[PDB]
Amino acid sequence: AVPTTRVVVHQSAVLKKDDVSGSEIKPEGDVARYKIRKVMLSCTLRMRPGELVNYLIVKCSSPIVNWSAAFTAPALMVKESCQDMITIIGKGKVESNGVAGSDCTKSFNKFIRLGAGISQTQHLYVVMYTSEAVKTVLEHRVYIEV
Amino acid sequence: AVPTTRVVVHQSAVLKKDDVSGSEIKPEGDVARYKIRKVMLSCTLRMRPGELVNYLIVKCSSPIVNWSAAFTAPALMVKESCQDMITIIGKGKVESNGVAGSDCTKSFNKFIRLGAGISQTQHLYVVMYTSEAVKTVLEHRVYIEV
Amino acid sequence: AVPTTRVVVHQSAVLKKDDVSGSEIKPEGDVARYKIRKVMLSCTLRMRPGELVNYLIVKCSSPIVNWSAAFTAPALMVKESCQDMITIIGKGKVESNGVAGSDCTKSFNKFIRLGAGISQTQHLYVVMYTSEAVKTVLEHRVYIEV
Amino acid sequence: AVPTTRVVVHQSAVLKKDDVSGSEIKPEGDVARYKIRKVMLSCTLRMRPGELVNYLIVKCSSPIVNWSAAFTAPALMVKESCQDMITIIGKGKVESNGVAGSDCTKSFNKFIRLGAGISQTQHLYVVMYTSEAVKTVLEHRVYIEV
Amino acid sequence: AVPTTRVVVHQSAVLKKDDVSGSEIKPEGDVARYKIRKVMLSCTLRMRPGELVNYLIVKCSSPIVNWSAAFTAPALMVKESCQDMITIIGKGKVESNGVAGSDCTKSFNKFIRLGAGISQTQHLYVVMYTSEAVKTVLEHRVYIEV
Amino acid sequence: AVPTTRVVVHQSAVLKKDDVSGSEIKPEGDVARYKIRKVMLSCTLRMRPGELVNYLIVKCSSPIVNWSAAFTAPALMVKESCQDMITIIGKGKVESNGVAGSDCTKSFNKFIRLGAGISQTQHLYVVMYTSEAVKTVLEHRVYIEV
Amino acid sequence: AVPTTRVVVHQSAVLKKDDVSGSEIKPEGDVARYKIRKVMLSCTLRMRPGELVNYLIVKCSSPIVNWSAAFTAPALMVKESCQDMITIIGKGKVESNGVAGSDCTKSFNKFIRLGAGISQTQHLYVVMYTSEAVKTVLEHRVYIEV
Amino acid sequence: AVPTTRVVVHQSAVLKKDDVSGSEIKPEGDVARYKIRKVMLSCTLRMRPGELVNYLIVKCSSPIVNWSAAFTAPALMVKESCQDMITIIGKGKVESNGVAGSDCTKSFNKFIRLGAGISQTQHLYVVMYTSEAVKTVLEHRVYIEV
Repeated sequence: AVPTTRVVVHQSAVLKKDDVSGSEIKPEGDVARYKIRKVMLSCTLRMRPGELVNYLIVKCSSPIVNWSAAFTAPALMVKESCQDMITIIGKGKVESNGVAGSDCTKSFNKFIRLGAGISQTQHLYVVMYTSEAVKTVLEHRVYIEV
Repeated sequence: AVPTTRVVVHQSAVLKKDDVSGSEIKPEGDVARYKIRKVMLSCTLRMRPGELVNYLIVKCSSPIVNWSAAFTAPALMVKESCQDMITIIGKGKVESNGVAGSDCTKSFNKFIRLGAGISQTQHLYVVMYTSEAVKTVLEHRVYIEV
Repeated sequence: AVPTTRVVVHQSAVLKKDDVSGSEIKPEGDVARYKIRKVMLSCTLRMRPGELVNYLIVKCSSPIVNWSAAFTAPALMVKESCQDMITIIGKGKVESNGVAGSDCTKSFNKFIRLGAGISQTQHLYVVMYTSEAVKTVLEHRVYIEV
Repeated sequence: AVPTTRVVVHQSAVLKKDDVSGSEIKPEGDVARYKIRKVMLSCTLRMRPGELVNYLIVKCSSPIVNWSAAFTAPALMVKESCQDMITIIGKGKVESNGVAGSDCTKSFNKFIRLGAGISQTQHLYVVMYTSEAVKTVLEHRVYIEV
Repeated sequence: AVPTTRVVVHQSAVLKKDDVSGSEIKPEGDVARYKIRKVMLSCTLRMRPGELVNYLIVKCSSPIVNWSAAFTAPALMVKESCQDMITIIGKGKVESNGVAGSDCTKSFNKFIRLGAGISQTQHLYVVMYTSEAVKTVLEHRVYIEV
Repeated sequence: AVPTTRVVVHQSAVLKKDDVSGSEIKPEGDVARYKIRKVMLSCTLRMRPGELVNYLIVKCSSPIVNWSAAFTAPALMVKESCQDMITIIGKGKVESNGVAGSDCTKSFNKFIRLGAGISQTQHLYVVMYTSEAVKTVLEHRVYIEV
Repeated sequence: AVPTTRVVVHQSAVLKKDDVSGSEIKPEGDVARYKIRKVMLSCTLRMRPGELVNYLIVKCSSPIVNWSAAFTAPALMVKESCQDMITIIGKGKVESNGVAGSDCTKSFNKFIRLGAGISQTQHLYVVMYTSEAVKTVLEHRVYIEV
Repeated sequence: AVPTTRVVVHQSAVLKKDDVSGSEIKPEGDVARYKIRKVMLSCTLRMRPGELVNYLIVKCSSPIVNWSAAFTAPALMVKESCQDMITIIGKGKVESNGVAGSDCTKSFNKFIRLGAGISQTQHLYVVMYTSEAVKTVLEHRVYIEV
């Protein structure tokens, strides 16, 4: 009975080799006071044809500026300093099984069902460690309550 | 007890690189007044060996002319302008893990079970975002009630 | 328990003889992300004293630009092209039983109870076919959930 | 579960003073093999401002050519020759309470719910006795099963 | 299981200003020995545009010749001399809200359901007091058991 | 509740002595997408007054061109090559007990009740082996669901 | 308790680019009067390293000579002419994700459990559309009742 | 109710071709007296694009120095000398389906749920047999009770 709206926000990010990098998935700012219930994210990263992109999808309050200081580099393990600060709700890994120099274009889709919502003060993040310079076009349809 | 007929319509489409492009799946026009209950679509796209084809299968009334204005480009997210206009019932993604310059020929099959039918005034669409020029030969066996 | 607000929007329209003409009833734009639950519309059309105003109140997604291409002229029948596109929830007819040249001022009121709401992506319309140039002052108190 | 379609057919008829005149309400001929379940007819007759239009809505097989030989003139009574031939399912009367010489434009609407359908071999008729030359624009949305 | 027949008898009567005037509704005489169960009468009186026609529908044995001596003039009250002689089963009133000198044509319809029949020895009457010279075309479909 | 239609198709066939000959019973082609539920066939063969006409009524998919290669000559036995291809649902035999040279005119009627319908892709056949040149006028009222 | 025998029949077929081609899976002919209950087929097609082999496994009576006239080319959709003639019981698709010019050797295995058997008059087919010249070595262990 | 802590320890190991090599997964030594309940390990081995890494995850007391003397070389089978000494709780295999000389970077993730804990005297090991020189960056989030 709550008035739901499924808004779509995209986020383009060209990121370097070992950069653990996170993007907040949230409505476009013109909707404040929301409450994210479901997220359908589909990030289609163009990447080098031998490497991998290990992604995590984490609910946390207190928005994280530095990413390497909260997630470990070669695969996204939540460090114990931000252990209970950061709650993992999504995982995954996109490996490029392609050719020598023809860069692949692989996508991960994930339909996260957030239990008891994520408000505008909390932050739903998608963080990723790649192994080459990738060209993520990460967009997401959030299912907010406003 | 309703008189069912499983008709087969094919649709060839050579489409360019970032073209979000949709085809209506429907009987051949000689059958008006139908009611699509099940669709078995099998699109065998010949495509470049590094790219992907992200497809959506959407039930909507009010036939969509412009596709980029209703679905986002790099993966098919239903924009909030056409949010409740367009109902997603099928998803998927076909990635080309092949060679440098030998173009692959990959197919997606999908047996959509449409709840409470899709009449001739509604429109069942299959829309797809590719990442290179693909040669889709999308055909489909619909299971109409006439 | 949902925070309700009853906002009032007016819409003045002087429309010609056989013009099937529709106005969207919606909040004033400063409230996006609403959900219309009840509408009390009261349109007081000043009209010529021999004619009639046949009105329909229709819930539809996909906002209709051309009105004659979706509703028939002499009384508002939903054409079969937009058959399941357009859902009728209100009807009525205001006839002018007056004098030779003294133009009457007659009003229709309608308290539509919209089942399961009408969001900001759907469009609640009031469409009307008149038979002379009328001077509708159609205002409406919507009962949105924001 | 039967595939329903709501088609709209209009019928313009300018008819003279005491002409008992009937129009078959049926789909447009391009749909044969139908089965009419519901009819929403709305006839907006422009008429002289002192007279009346007494209409009947009758289900009958065996399509009636001569109308005065089956219905009585000053109000539509089914004559005993066609007594069980013709089944009344709708009645009504539109009186013009207007001015001396300013012709009114009055409409009757009727949502007939036909029990157990009306097939294409039966004929649903709307017959009317007027008392002046009227300009009926009788249209109707039938709810056929094909 | 009784053999029913719905016969139609019309009765034209041009009657003067304050004439309380009654017509027997009955089959055409070629059917004796009937038993009237239902009557659908529809009298379309053309009348002067300021006056009224107050009608009563009365079951009585002993056919009434003089009408003013059994019903009062300005509205049809059954006088106490013929109090239990005359049983009222239908009432009504047709008022002419029209113009100065353009005579209206207004009709009353009444579907009387006679309890336990009216035989050919009883008399079902429709009596009316007008207030100007009217041009009643009173016809009726009776539902006799023969 | 399915819209039924009882259409009548006739088929004239003058066939020779030992010709096992079959006619498809089906609607006239203007109705595609049907579903035959009941068939009332009545074939009135004029025949020589000493011979017999042994007929079979068979439901089969895959329309049979050659008849002797599926049914045996002197009485219609379904050969084992088309054993499960052809399902017998009607039998019979019309013998001519007449005169030396006065050719009789004998008819067989059969009201086949097809279980779970026969669609337009299946074929209901009536096949017959005669013993002289007969003049069959085989007509049939099918009871299709369209 | 029925005497079962699991016989093995192989079928070598080198077939061209867009050839929809079908092989009957059946015992070797020395066993007539069988009843196929289970089939374990394993076809190891050597094929070009970019293409696909879309196969269908279909139970039908009336053995099909022409394959393109019953199945559509780019993916095996059963055409509506042979709609109820041909019953699909197995599907699948073998894609070659290999190298430029080193031809792969990929196999599909399928253990079809045929409900209520397939006799020697019916025909169990495996039909396949390839996209290059393939070298199928399709063999199958059928589980007949004789 | 036991005080849980999820600590993250990484272990980099560049290991040669047929080296069965094991790493103890354990907290960093500053936490003694722990009790490992859950382990989320994610090892992202960069490896040659034709080979495989077969890994085992084994709970054992008595820390193993020599690895080839407890696990067999070409796939990790627990030898019968250390049969009940070593308890397997995790398995898996990472194959490199890539290119000629472009080394892939593939990861295995495993969320081991250790029944009744693993204390600091026991040793949870992850052992792996590769087939080329790999560059494992094996890190792990253990879920200890201190």
